[PDB]
Amino acid sequence: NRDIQFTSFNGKDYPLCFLDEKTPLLFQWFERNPARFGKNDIPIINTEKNPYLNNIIKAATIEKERLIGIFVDGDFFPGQKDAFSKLEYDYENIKVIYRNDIDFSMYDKKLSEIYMENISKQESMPEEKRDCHLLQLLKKELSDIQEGNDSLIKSYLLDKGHGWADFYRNMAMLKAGQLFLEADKVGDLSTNSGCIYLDADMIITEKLGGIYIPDGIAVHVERIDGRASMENGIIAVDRNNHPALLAGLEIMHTKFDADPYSDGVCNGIRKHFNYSNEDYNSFCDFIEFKHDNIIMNTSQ
Repeated sequence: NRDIQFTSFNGKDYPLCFLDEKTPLLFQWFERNPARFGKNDIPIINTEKNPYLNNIIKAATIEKERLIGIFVDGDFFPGQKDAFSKLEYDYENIKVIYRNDIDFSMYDKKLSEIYMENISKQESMPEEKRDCHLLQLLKKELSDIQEGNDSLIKSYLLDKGHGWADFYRNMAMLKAGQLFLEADKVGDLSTNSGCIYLDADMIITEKLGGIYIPDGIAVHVERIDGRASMENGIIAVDRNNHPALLAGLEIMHTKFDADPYSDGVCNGIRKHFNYSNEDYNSFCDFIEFKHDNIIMNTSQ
Protein backbone atom coordinates (compact mmCIF):
# COMPACT_ATOMS: atom_id res chain seq x y z
CA ASN A 1 0.00 0.00 0.00
CA ARG A 2 1.03 3.68 0.29
CA ASP A 3 3.96 3.46 2.71
CA ILE A 4 7.11 1.34 2.51
CA GLN A 5 7.86 -0.46 5.83
CA PHE A 6 11.23 -1.61 7.19
CA THR A 7 12.80 -4.40 9.21
CA SER A 8 16.29 -4.52 10.79
CA PHE A 9 18.98 -7.14 10.46
CA ASN A 10 22.30 -6.49 12.14
CA GLY A 11 21.10 -2.92 12.92
CA LYS A 12 20.70 -1.97 9.19
CA ASP A 13 17.09 -1.20 8.12
CA TYR A 14 15.84 -2.81 4.84
CA PRO A 15 12.76 -1.98 2.78
CA LEU A 16 9.91 -4.52 3.01
CA CYS A 17 8.26 -4.86 -0.41
CA PHE A 18 4.73 -6.10 -0.69
CA LEU A 19 3.72 -9.12 -2.84
CA ASP A 20 0.03 -8.42 -3.57
CA GLU A 21 -2.71 -11.11 -3.84
CA LYS A 22 -2.19 -11.27 -7.68
CA THR A 23 1.54 -12.26 -7.41
CA PRO A 24 1.92 -15.44 -9.54
CA LEU A 25 2.78 -18.83 -8.07
CA LEU A 26 5.27 -21.19 -9.75
CA PHE A 27 5.39 -24.99 -9.20
CA GLN A 28 7.94 -27.22 -10.99
CA TRP A 29 7.80 -30.78 -12.36
CA PHE A 30 11.04 -32.07 -14.02
CA GLU A 31 10.35 -35.72 -14.81
CA ARG A 32 12.94 -38.36 -15.50
CA ASN A 33 10.61 -41.23 -16.17
CA PRO A 34 7.58 -40.06 -18.10
CA ALA A 35 7.10 -43.73 -19.07
CA ARG A 36 5.81 -44.33 -15.48
CA PHE A 37 2.57 -42.42 -16.30
CA GLY A 38 -0.32 -43.52 -18.54
CA LYS A 39 0.29 -42.31 -22.13
CA ASN A 40 -2.54 -39.70 -21.91
CA ASP A 41 -2.26 -38.89 -18.17
CA ILE A 42 -0.95 -35.70 -16.56
CA PRO A 43 2.64 -36.78 -15.92
CA ILE A 44 2.90 -35.58 -12.31
CA ILE A 45 2.82 -37.91 -9.33
CA ASN A 46 -0.63 -37.82 -7.72
CA THR A 47 -1.07 -40.46 -4.97
CA GLU A 48 -2.64 -40.29 -1.45
CA LYS A 49 0.84 -39.98 0.24
CA ASN A 50 2.19 -37.77 -2.63
CA PRO A 51 -0.78 -35.73 -3.95
CA TYR A 52 1.38 -33.18 -5.86
CA LEU A 53 -1.00 -32.47 -8.78
CA ASN A 54 -3.88 -32.19 -6.24
CA ASN A 55 -1.71 -29.68 -4.23
CA ILE A 56 -1.25 -27.63 -7.46
CA ILE A 57 -4.99 -27.81 -8.37
CA LYS A 58 -5.85 -26.78 -4.74
CA ALA A 59 -3.62 -23.66 -4.93
CA ALA A 60 -5.23 -22.77 -8.32
CA THR A 61 -8.77 -23.35 -6.93
CA ILE A 62 -8.00 -21.26 -3.76
CA GLU A 63 -6.08 -18.44 -5.52
CA LYS A 64 -8.52 -17.77 -8.41
CA GLU A 65 -6.95 -14.36 -9.13
CA ARG A 66 -3.35 -15.60 -9.35
CA LEU A 67 -1.56 -17.12 -12.31
CA ILE A 68 -0.32 -20.65 -11.36
CA GLY A 69 2.73 -21.80 -13.37
CA ILE A 70 3.85 -25.42 -13.81
CA PHE A 71 7.47 -25.26 -15.09
CA VAL A 72 8.04 -28.71 -16.64
CA ASP A 73 10.85 -30.61 -18.39
CA GLY A 74 11.51 -34.23 -19.44
CA ASP A 75 10.77 -36.35 -22.55
CA PHE A 76 6.92 -36.42 -22.12
CA PHE A 77 4.84 -38.64 -24.46
CA PRO A 78 2.74 -36.53 -26.88
CA GLY A 79 -0.52 -37.68 -25.18
CA GLN A 80 0.86 -36.43 -21.79
CA LYS A 81 1.42 -32.95 -23.36
CA ASP A 82 -2.23 -33.32 -24.54
CA ALA A 83 -3.22 -34.03 -20.87
CA PHE A 84 -1.29 -30.83 -19.84
CA SER A 85 -3.18 -28.79 -22.50
CA LYS A 86 -6.47 -30.15 -21.09
CA LEU A 87 -5.42 -29.07 -17.55
CA GLU A 88 -4.84 -25.50 -18.86
CA TYR A 89 -8.30 -25.63 -20.52
CA ASP A 90 -10.01 -27.02 -17.35
CA TYR A 91 -8.30 -24.49 -14.97
CA GLU A 92 -7.81 -21.18 -16.80
CA ASN A 93 -5.30 -19.81 -14.24
CA ILE A 94 -3.01 -22.91 -14.57
CA LYS A 95 -0.29 -22.26 -17.18
CA VAL A 96 2.08 -25.09 -18.27
CA ILE A 97 5.54 -23.77 -19.31
CA TYR A 98 8.03 -26.15 -21.00
CA ARG A 99 11.71 -25.41 -20.23
CA ASN A 100 12.30 -26.13 -23.94
CA ASP A 101 10.13 -23.08 -24.90
CA ILE A 102 12.20 -20.62 -22.77
CA ASP A 103 15.51 -19.00 -23.74
CA PHE A 104 18.00 -19.13 -20.79
CA SER A 105 21.06 -17.90 -22.87
CA MET A 106 21.22 -14.51 -21.03
CA TYR A 107 22.40 -16.48 -17.94
CA ASP A 108 24.88 -18.83 -19.70
CA LYS A 109 28.66 -19.18 -19.39
CA LYS A 110 31.13 -21.35 -21.33
CA LEU A 111 32.35 -24.38 -19.29
CA SER A 112 35.86 -23.54 -20.73
CA GLU A 113 35.66 -20.07 -19.07
CA ILE A 114 34.65 -21.46 -15.60
CA TYR A 115 37.27 -24.26 -15.82
CA MET A 116 40.12 -21.90 -16.87
CA GLU A 117 39.31 -19.15 -14.28
CA ASN A 118 39.32 -21.93 -11.60
CA ILE A 119 42.64 -23.35 -12.89
CA SER A 120 44.14 -19.79 -12.90
CA LYS A 121 42.58 -19.23 -9.43
CA GLN A 122 44.30 -22.39 -8.06
CA GLU A 123 47.47 -22.54 -10.22
CA SER A 124 48.14 -18.98 -9.05
CA MET A 125 47.15 -20.00 -5.47
CA PRO A 126 50.01 -18.82 -3.24
CA GLU A 127 51.30 -22.09 -1.78
CA GLU A 128 50.28 -25.72 -2.15
CA LYS A 129 46.90 -24.91 -0.61
CA ARG A 130 45.76 -26.21 -4.00
CA ASP A 131 43.22 -29.00 -4.28
CA CYS A 132 45.62 -31.26 -6.31
CA HIS A 133 42.65 -33.35 -7.61
CA LEU A 134 40.31 -30.41 -8.49
CA LEU A 135 43.25 -28.85 -10.45
CA GLN A 136 43.79 -32.23 -12.20
CA LEU A 137 40.07 -32.87 -12.97
CA LEU A 138 39.56 -29.25 -14.22
CA LYS A 139 42.38 -29.57 -16.80
CA LYS A 140 40.95 -32.89 -18.17
CA GLU A 141 37.33 -31.61 -18.27
CA LEU A 142 38.62 -28.48 -20.08
CA SER A 143 39.96 -30.93 -22.72
CA ASP A 144 36.83 -33.12 -23.23
CA ILE A 145 34.56 -30.22 -24.38
CA GLN A 146 32.36 -30.94 -27.46
CA GLU A 147 31.63 -28.14 -30.02
CA GLY A 148 27.99 -27.36 -29.05
CA ASN A 149 28.46 -28.58 -25.44
CA ASP A 150 30.52 -25.69 -23.94
CA SER A 151 27.41 -24.48 -22.02
CA LEU A 152 26.82 -24.33 -18.22
CA ILE A 153 23.05 -24.51 -18.97
CA LYS A 154 23.33 -27.56 -21.30
CA SER A 155 25.57 -29.35 -18.69
CA TYR A 156 22.70 -29.16 -16.13
CA LEU A 157 20.39 -30.87 -18.72
CA LEU A 158 22.67 -33.96 -18.17
CA ASP A 159 22.82 -33.51 -14.35
CA LYS A 160 22.00 -36.92 -12.75
CA GLY A 161 20.53 -35.55 -9.46
CA HIS A 162 18.50 -32.60 -8.04
CA GLY A 163 20.77 -30.08 -9.92
CA TRP A 164 18.72 -30.37 -13.17
CA ALA A 165 15.51 -29.03 -11.49
CA ASP A 166 17.20 -26.61 -9.00
CA PHE A 167 19.45 -24.77 -11.52
CA TYR A 168 16.56 -24.22 -13.98
CA ARG A 169 14.25 -23.21 -11.08
CA ASN A 170 16.77 -20.47 -10.08
CA MET A 171 16.73 -19.13 -13.68
CA ALA A 172 12.92 -19.46 -13.93
CA MET A 173 12.96 -17.37 -10.71
CA LEU A 174 15.47 -14.88 -12.24
CA LYS A 175 12.73 -14.46 -14.93
CA ALA A 176 9.96 -14.46 -12.25
CA GLY A 177 6.70 -12.86 -13.61
CA GLN A 178 8.43 -12.38 -17.00
CA LEU A 179 8.39 -16.23 -17.29
CA PHE A 180 4.58 -16.03 -18.00
CA LEU A 181 5.17 -13.13 -20.45
CA GLU A 182 7.93 -15.11 -22.20
CA ALA A 183 5.66 -18.21 -22.56
CA ASP A 184 2.64 -16.09 -23.82
CA LYS A 185 0.62 -17.37 -20.82
CA VAL A 186 -0.61 -14.01 -19.42
CA GLY A 187 -4.35 -13.15 -19.39
CA ASP A 188 0.51 -8.54 -15.45
CA LEU A 189 3.00 -5.61 -15.29
CA SER A 190 6.33 -4.11 -16.49
CA THR A 191 6.96 -3.33 -12.82
CA ASN A 192 4.95 -5.99 -10.88
CA SER A 193 7.18 -8.89 -12.05
CA GLY A 194 7.30 -10.79 -8.72
CA CYS A 195 6.69 -14.54 -8.32
CA ILE A 196 6.47 -17.10 -5.46
CA TYR A 197 8.09 -20.52 -6.13
CA LEU A 198 6.44 -23.41 -4.20
CA ASP A 199 7.49 -27.09 -4.10
CA ALA A 200 4.55 -29.35 -5.08
CA ASP A 201 4.34 -30.84 -1.51
CA MET A 202 3.31 -27.39 -0.12
CA ILE A 203 -0.51 -27.12 0.41
CA ILE A 204 -2.27 -23.76 0.47
CA THR A 205 -5.08 -24.37 3.03
CA GLU A 206 -6.69 -20.94 2.37
CA LYS A 207 -6.04 -17.55 0.75
CA LEU A 208 -2.46 -16.26 1.08
CA GLY A 209 -3.22 -12.54 1.34
CA GLY A 210 -0.56 -9.86 0.84
CA ILE A 211 3.00 -10.76 1.96
CA TYR A 212 5.97 -8.61 3.05
CA ILE A 213 9.45 -9.98 2.20
CA PRO A 214 12.72 -8.17 2.96
CA ASP A 215 14.54 -6.25 0.16
CA GLY A 216 12.29 -8.22 -2.21
CA ILE A 217 13.35 -11.84 -1.40
CA ALA A 218 12.40 -14.54 1.15
CA VAL A 219 12.95 -18.32 1.42
CA HIS A 220 11.54 -21.42 3.12
CA VAL A 221 13.03 -21.79 6.59
CA GLU A 222 12.71 -25.04 8.45
CA ARG A 223 13.15 -25.38 12.18
CA ILE A 224 13.90 -28.62 13.98
CA ASP A 225 14.43 -28.54 17.74
CA GLY A 226 15.23 -24.86 17.66
CA ARG A 227 17.74 -24.91 14.82
CA ALA A 228 16.81 -23.04 11.66
CA SER A 229 17.86 -23.77 8.06
CA MET A 230 17.05 -22.10 4.76
CA GLU A 231 15.27 -24.57 2.40
CA ASN A 232 14.45 -24.69 -1.37
CA GLY A 233 10.67 -25.29 -1.01
CA ILE A 234 9.66 -21.60 -1.10
CA ILE A 235 11.35 -18.71 -2.99
CA ALA A 236 9.51 -15.33 -3.14
CA VAL A 237 10.99 -12.52 -5.30
CA ASP A 238 9.96 -8.83 -5.71
CA ARG A 239 10.94 -8.74 -9.35
CA ASN A 240 12.91 -10.26 -12.23
CA ASN A 241 16.73 -10.50 -11.98
CA HIS A 242 16.48 -9.93 -8.20
CA PRO A 243 20.06 -9.10 -7.06
CA ALA A 244 20.23 -12.02 -4.52
CA LEU A 245 19.56 -14.63 -7.26
CA LEU A 246 22.06 -12.82 -9.53
CA ALA A 247 24.61 -13.02 -6.67
CA GLY A 248 23.68 -16.76 -6.58
CA LEU A 249 24.10 -16.98 -10.39
CA GLU A 250 27.47 -15.17 -10.06
CA ILE A 251 28.71 -17.95 -7.69
CA MET A 252 27.36 -20.58 -10.16
CA HIS A 253 29.46 -18.77 -12.86
CA THR A 254 32.71 -18.70 -10.75
CA LYS A 255 32.76 -21.65 -8.24
CA PHE A 256 33.36 -24.90 -10.22
CA ASP A 257 30.78 -27.59 -9.29
CA ALA A 258 28.85 -24.93 -7.29
CA ASP A 259 25.66 -26.34 -5.71
CA PRO A 260 22.61 -24.69 -7.35
CA TYR A 261 20.75 -24.91 -3.99
CA SER A 262 23.39 -23.88 -1.38
CA ASP A 263 25.37 -21.57 -3.75
CA GLY A 264 22.66 -20.52 -6.28
CA VAL A 265 20.13 -19.51 -3.56
CA CYS A 266 21.48 -19.61 0.06
CA ASN A 267 25.04 -18.26 -0.53
CA GLY A 268 23.63 -15.72 -3.06
CA ILE A 269 21.07 -14.40 -0.57
CA ARG A 270 23.89 -14.39 2.07
CA LYS A 271 26.17 -12.24 -0.13
CA HIS A 272 23.31 -9.86 -1.06
CA PHE A 273 22.79 -9.10 2.68
CA ASN A 274 26.54 -9.32 3.47
CA TYR A 275 26.12 -11.87 6.26
CA SER A 276 29.04 -13.60 8.00
CA ASN A 277 29.95 -14.58 12.46
CA GLU A 278 26.38 -13.54 13.22
CA ASP A 279 23.59 -16.01 14.07
CA TYR A 280 22.39 -18.19 11.17
CA ASN A 281 19.22 -18.49 13.29
CA SER A 282 18.55 -14.70 13.55
CA PHE A 283 19.28 -14.37 9.77
CA CYS A 284 16.87 -17.32 9.10
CA ASP A 285 13.96 -15.54 10.97
CA PHE A 286 14.81 -12.43 8.90
CA ILE A 287 14.87 -14.10 5.41
CA GLU A 288 12.01 -16.59 6.24
CA PHE A 289 8.95 -16.51 3.94
CA LYS A 290 5.98 -15.73 6.26
CA HIS A 291 2.73 -17.47 5.16
CA ASP A 292 1.17 -19.76 7.86
CA ASN A 293 -1.13 -20.99 5.02
CA ILE A 294 1.32 -23.49 3.40
CA ILE A 295 1.63 -26.92 5.13
CA MET A 296 3.24 -30.10 3.69
CA ASN A 297 1.53 -33.50 3.03
CA THR A 298 3.14 -34.77 6.28
CA SER A 299 0.96 -32.80 8.76
CA GLN A 300 -2.23 -33.59 10.79
